[PDB]
Amino acid sequence: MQRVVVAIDAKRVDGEFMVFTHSGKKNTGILLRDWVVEVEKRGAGEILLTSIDRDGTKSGYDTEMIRFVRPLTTLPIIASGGAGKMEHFLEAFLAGADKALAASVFMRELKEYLKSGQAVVVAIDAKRVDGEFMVFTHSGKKNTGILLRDWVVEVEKRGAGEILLTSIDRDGTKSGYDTEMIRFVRPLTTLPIIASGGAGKMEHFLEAFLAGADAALAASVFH
Repeated sequence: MQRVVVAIDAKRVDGEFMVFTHSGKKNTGILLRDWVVEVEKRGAGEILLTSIDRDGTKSGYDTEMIRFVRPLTTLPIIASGGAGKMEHFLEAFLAGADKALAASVFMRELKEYLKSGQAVVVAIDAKRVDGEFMVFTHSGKKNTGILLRDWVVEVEKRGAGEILLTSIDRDGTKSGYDTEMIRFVRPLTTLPIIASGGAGKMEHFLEAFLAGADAALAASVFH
């Protein structure tokens, strides 16, 4: 509820966990240790902690990084990058992550087992295509031909605990969240929705919550 989520991407550099920007390409020179605190103090309510070392590998989550960060923050940590098997969610949860972000999918048992507070987050990226909301994969480059409407429903049916809903249309713009898309999606799913793509002012978060978002992601207005 009104959760502000901050995306932190990190990677090992000379045996240190360094924070990266620009899709994990730019070494900011800031230590993961320092940023995680600064972010909490700055007022984040959740951390999406992406391991650039694991991101798309199937080898499992970066449990080392997760354990590294756990002592440093009180915030819920969503682990990201590396998932390939259901146990990995257990593996990440054991390491201290409060949630895990499922790998790019192009779950009903774990959902039942979690009894609460811990969830699997599923990323859905969508875009306007001929006035239709379509799911895209591949950083918004590939249309899947599946309607957002249908996929949100499917995802929930298949036992996801939460949806990370990225608007390819707003992502990178700093012009505000895709409130239209948020509103389209909201009645379709009972899952918490983390809105993503578009933040540019503190006022933009308010708009997303109003549009029906439970949490709002920003990778921009911090890093």
